[PDB]
Amino acid sequence: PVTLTLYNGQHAATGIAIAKAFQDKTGIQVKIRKGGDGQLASQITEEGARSPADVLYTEESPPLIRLASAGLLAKLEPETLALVEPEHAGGNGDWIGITARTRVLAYNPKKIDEKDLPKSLMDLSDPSWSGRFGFVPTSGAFLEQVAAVIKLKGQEEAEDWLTGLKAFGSIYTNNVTAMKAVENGEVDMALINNYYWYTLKKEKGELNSRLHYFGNQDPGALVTVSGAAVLKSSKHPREAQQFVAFMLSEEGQKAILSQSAEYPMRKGMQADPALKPFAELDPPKLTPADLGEASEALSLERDVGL
Ligand SMILES: [Fe+3]
Repeated sequence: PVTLTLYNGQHAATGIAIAKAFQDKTGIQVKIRKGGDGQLASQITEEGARSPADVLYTEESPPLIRLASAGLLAKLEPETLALVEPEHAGGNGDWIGITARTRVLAYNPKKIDEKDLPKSLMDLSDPSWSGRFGFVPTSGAFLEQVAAVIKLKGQEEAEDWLTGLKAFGSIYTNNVTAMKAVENGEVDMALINNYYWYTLKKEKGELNSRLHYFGNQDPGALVTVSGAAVLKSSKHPREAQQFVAFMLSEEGQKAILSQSAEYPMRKGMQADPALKPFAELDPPKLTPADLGEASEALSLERDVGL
């Protein structure tokens, strides 16, 4: 008769799938509140000790870092933390990575050959790309991408870069519409996360668009971590801890990956071989903790007006 409340920043189908698999294993019912990572983080911030949320599940790590710094998250059970590499968990062990996603340049090969794509993410502020690419300034992983450009290239070059994106990029409300616009022939390329192509490929059967990976430790090769945590205010701590642990069990990871084409954070578990091999991503040397709350990046987004 215990009911957990899950605040789900991950994509709706993904949260529904993991919560269902946890219900089928344990008998515990999971009520879901779906929202944006930051929206939910702010909701928990204001509800504070009165929040009904038992577990929070996000697409990206800054909201977990933010909440962990506020003291709102519970220390996770050591057996749960032992399931991932330590750089994929909070430094104080009160949130844990569940899957990783990575930044891509989706493109339409009918409208641009692969050899003619930008060689670096930093190239997209050049005027020659004007009208040719989409990006998503409200996106949680885009915000991490900005943070990464600041850390790797410094504030002055990040500001110039993002000024160029505002001048020359095309704004999409979310990654789904950016991906569709590349597929539909409406924009030559777009910066999104890797898994969106696999969702559209499942729905339509075959696709015109293709994914380009910057690699080479480029700022654009960033890997970001979707994570989860138990709320310190939870009146069901044991059951909430079991839920997070189940998310990193083999069955839980598979249930998540059946809805999202992401990389498992469970040690020793491989992603679907249809993904670009994680080892070939060659991302910039940036951890979730390096990206932090992405506060400076958010400031830059607001200053530049995106
Ligand atoms: Fe997403």
